[PDB]
Amino acid sequence: TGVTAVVQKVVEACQDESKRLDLIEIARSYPPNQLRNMQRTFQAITGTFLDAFLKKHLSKDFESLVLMLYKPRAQLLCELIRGATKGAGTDEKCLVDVLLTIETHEVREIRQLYYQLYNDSLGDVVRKDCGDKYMWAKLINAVATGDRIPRDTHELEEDLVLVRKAIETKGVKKDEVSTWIRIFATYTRADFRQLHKMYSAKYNGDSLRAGVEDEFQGLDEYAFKLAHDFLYDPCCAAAFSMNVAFAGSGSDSNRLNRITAMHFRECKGCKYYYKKVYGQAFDERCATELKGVYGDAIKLLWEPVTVPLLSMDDY
Ligand SMILES: [Mg+2]
Repeated sequence: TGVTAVVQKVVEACQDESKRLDLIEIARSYPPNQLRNMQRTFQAITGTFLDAFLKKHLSKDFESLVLMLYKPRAQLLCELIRGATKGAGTDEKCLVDVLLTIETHEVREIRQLYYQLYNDSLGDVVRKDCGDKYMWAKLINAVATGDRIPRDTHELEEDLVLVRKAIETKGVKKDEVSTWIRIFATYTRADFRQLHKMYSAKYNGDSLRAGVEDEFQGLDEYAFKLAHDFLYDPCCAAAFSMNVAFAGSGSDSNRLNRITAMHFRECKGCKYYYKKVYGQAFDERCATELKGVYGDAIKLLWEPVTVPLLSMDDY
């Protein structure tokens, strides 16, 4: 039903703790543009801005999640890139998570919106935020400014030999930087999946992904694994990033929030791939790592929607 009912449901969800997950049900039930229109009309209807309302009632982690959900992906990605320098350091992890998981069809609208919102170029902003020293920064710069274009069996055969050589040498040699960056930053999904298969066919079952582990450590290693998994299959990349956010003693809520908010609408296989890859059900890991409404929110967002979306305009 219509905007009135949705705004009332939002208000009742903040005022009654048993209704908190209604905020998530709303995120999962309407197209992002309609949720954006709702949030943009919420202050005009109620007298109070949405975030102000949410902060009175919700935990920081849960309100932070909700505030990423009521907008299209392009808007969310621009705000996350901008916010990566809200401190006076750079959130490198956030920039890597974002720049490496943008589909080709989305790139132009995002670059345009970024300039439109903040009147700087996204490429310039990324280059300024990250420099060009580290492999992860070289990789995201090449993605931020570049394009992914098709190739023939011929170039893939040559690159196979080059990437095997890079994998085989200790350290990232001078002449190898070009190899890593060209493949991971400029291949299409189709060609990347072909190269992946050709590699294991040529090298007795060895994998490209295992090679990344050989060559890189720390954030380099995460960034190259993330680009690999995204190019191979986005639900793989989503499962991998969520598994990393859970790693160690506690968990990274800000990363759990953005990975979930950036990807939950596109990636229906995440929980399934998670279980396949890690051997533990996503919800079971969630149950150990997270508690209360915030935990249930993350599990619920990642649950594949199986019915058609509502329309707020259908009134
Ligand atoms: Mg090497």
